Amino acid sequence: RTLGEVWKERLNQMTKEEFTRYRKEAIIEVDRSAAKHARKEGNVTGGHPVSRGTAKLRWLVERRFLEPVGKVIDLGCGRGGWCYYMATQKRVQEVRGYTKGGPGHEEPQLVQSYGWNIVTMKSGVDVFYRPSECCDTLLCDIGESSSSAEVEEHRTIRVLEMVEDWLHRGPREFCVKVLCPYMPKVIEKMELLQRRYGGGLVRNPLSRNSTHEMYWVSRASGNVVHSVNMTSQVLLGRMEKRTWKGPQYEEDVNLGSGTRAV
Ligand SMILES: Nc1ncnc2c1ncn2[C@@H]1O[C@H](CSCC[C@H](N)C(=O)O)[C@@H](O)[C@H]1O
Repeated sequence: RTLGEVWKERLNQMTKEEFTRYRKEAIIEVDRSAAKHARKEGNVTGGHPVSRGTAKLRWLVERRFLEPVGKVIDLGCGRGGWCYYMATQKRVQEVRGYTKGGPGHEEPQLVQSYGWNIVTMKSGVDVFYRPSECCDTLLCDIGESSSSAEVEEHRTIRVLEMVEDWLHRGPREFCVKVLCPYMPKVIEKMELLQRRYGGGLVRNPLSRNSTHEMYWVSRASGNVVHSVNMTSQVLLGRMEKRTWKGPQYEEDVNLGSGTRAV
């Protein structure tokens, strides 16, 4: 049994109240309050991000785990927090996103933060059937969670196979969400995917403890197994913390407004 597995066995035996407590413990969280009430007054020029997403992506680019350049393609962009954010990046001159859409899933939200003009979001597109395009930096935040790990291991290997095909950039940029990185199939796939496209797994501190996801980013490295086991330790440790502090709230990002020339 991998340490990630005991982590799932444990998680699933918790209660609603202990569950809801565990997930947001000691993690970093942004204050959505402002954006929430900006949406109501129909304020699409406040510079407010459309989701908790953008903030997650920023934390990553800001540590230099990647450097978004040229045409940007986003897989499963939902509201568009990764797209609106990229449109505020120096070397990015076009953002394109694709999402499921339809009942149950989100629909891209059209706002006017800094650079919106450069982004095009198309909904009603199931990425697992869509043939590949050319992009300088690719992104993907897909991974439908389940109470079963065998199931996560699959939905992941699928995504990974869906990604490797879009991977025909050059010494390019990418950030891809890995739903279940602890099951052997995903570790064998990663190990190999690493040998071809470099990069590495990264646990994003903005994630909730109720998920073992990690981000394979082009500008990172490190023995995969090692990378995923360290995290498991963390998630396992946050369950037995005698003293419980809630989540730490950092300020939510502000993209600005207006358009970017030409
Ligand atoms: N096959 C598929 N194709 C496209 N999007 C998919 C998909 N399966 C799941 N998704 C999408 O996965 C998204 C994960 S949420 C990602 C949120 C995004 N970074 C933001 O900032 O808003 C959901 O919005 C869902 O619609």
